[PDB]
Order: sequence, then structure tokens, then C-alpha cells
Amino acid sequence: HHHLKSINHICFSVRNLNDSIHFYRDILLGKLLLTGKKTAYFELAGLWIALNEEKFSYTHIAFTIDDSEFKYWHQRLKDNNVNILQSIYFTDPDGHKLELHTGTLENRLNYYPHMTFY
Amino acid sequence: HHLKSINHICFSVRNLNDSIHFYRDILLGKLLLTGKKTAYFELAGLWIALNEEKSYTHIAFTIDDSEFKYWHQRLKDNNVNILEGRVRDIRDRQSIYFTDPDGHKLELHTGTLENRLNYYKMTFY
Repeated sequence: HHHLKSINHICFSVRNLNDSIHFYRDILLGKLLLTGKKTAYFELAGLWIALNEEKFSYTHIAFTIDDSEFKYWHQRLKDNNVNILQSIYFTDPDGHKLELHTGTLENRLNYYPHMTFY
Repeated sequence: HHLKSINHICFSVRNLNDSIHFYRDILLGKLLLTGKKTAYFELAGLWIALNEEKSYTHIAFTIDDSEFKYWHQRLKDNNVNILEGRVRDIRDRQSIYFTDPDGHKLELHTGTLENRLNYYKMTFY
């Protein structure tokens, strides 16, 4: 009893809202829901993302894709000049670190001997 | 051809034991795995990886209205760094803003995306 229920949304600061809208809505195929003065809201991978215009290495957000889609995503990111760093590692136009994976994190947990599993 | 779901989020932290206490004891997540400089948790259905390493972003979780006071008191009782929100965010049981031991800003909210959309009803797509 008493648990946080779910993720509610993520918020990212961005230098240029138009560049970020083409990245999230066209290259990553998220749904644009609303725009305002210096803001945009998307639904992407079931997650509300809020971008805030204000004209780094200590966090990343990873997303799951169908493994049969891996070549489609790698080619899509490559052919849209995305900064690329089975798994794909990349950034958005501001440098926020993102990743695509074709397996759950739990399935990696099953992969890993001197670690301690709970 | 759509991304399916969130896989996990990762944060770098200065002190793994202090972050385990924050995400697992205070926020009631579950510790799933540790390695020399690493810990993984499940929190609110989300997998969180922490990497020990000796603003531009925030992450928000949903809580029920009926649990707002429980959470606000729990964070205060644990000396968590609480940040100011809008006027009436506390009294109207809307939002709590705070940070983890490293400064990563987090939020608890009782309202969803549809509630925010209805509320704003800016350009609506």
C-alpha cells in the first residue's frame, strides 16, 4: 500500500521548439498534442513529454521497439542526420540522451555472476 | 513503426547508498539488482538504473488525490529537498516538487494528461 502509481510525464528543455517538434513528431513519430508560448506536448511510446523552449551526460531515457523494427529505426535515424553514438544510442537536437532497445530491461536482468539480484 | 514503451531511465548519482535509500525506502520502489557502481529499481512501473559517478529536465509520477497528504508528509518527514510549485498546488492537492540527493528534479502530480488538456481548453492538435 502507498506506492507511486505510474509515470506522469517527462519534461525537457529545448533551444528551438520547431527543431524539437520535427524530431519528436516526425523522426520519432510521436503525436503532437498542444503548443503554446514556448511549449509543446507530445504523446510518444505511451508517455507524455513536455518540451519547454529556453533559447547532458547524467541521465538518459530509453525506449523499447519491436526487434523486427531495429533496421527500420537505425536507418531512419541515420537518414535524418540524427547524432548516433540490439541497441541504438543517440541524442535529440539539444543533446538529451536517448536509446532504443529490442529487449526489456528485465530480459537483460536475466542475461547478467558477481552482481546481486533481488 | 512506433516506439512501443519506455524501456528505463538512467540517472548518475554521487552515492549509491544514499540513492538506494531515496528511491527504495522513501519513494517505495523495489531494488532489483546491484553491481559495483550500479543499481536498478522498479518504481511506479518504470525501471530506473542508477550509475555511481564521483534544470534541463524533470520526471513526474502520478499519485491519487487521496494519497497527496501522505506523500507530502513523507517527503517532509525525511528532510527531502521540496521545491515551490504554483500557488495552491499543495492546498488543492495538485503537485509536489522535489529533488533526489543529487539534484535531479522530480514531481508527484494527481492530474493526468487529459486533465491538463481539458484544463488548458494555446493551439490544440
